[PDB]
Amino acid sequence: DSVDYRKKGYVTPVKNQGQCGSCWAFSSVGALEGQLKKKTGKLLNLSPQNLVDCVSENDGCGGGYMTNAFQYVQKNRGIDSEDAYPYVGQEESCMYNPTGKAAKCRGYREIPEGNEKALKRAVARVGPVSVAIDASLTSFQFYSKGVYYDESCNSDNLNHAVLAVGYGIQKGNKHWIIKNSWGENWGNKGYILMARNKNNACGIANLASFPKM
Ligand SMILES: *C(#N)N([C])[N]C(=O)OC([C])([C])[C]
Repeated sequence: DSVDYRKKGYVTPVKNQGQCGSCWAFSSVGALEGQLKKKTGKLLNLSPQNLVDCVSENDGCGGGYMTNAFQYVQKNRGIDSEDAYPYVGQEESCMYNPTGKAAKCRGYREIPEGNEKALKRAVARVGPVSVAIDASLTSFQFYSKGVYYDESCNSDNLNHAVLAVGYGIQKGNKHWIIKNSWGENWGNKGYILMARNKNNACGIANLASFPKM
């Protein structure tokens, strides 16, 4: 009962959003990229700047929703690749070019709020899913190994978007395999295993969605 899309070729390298609040842009590209591998047999790095700069419904470097982002790609008839529209770290004039198009999107599906069971099915039958979490605890910052669980995690204090690229079981503790966007040094090679089926810890299942490519 398990999957790690990292061995599946469903996930690109770990990126570093730096000092821009565009975690939501990385989250969405991950999902789009997982769905690209899924459909065509290969992937590439998609463009979060394109999202930072062009998702008007989002707040650029000041936060945003991946739902808005999936919808943008669809309405926009695509999104660029990393090469065509490169991450710069700050919000700028939308510079989208149809020549860079490297993924399409034709809608999205939100997971019923808080239903971890359903998120486990979407990860299984769909792929890497976009989720959001409380990442404000210190324990999270210094996360290194093992299965992250902290009692002060507030599922009502959502403040960071990430990516669920799998789920498994370690030494008897169930887990979500989470790709973050703080660089590959952060956590464990840029990843953190976050408790699963533990009362929706950190709100892992409160804001989960995915694109329909
Ligand atoms: C990232 N980085 N941003 C700032 N966080 C974020 O957008 O969190 C919500 C709004 C919950 C998606």
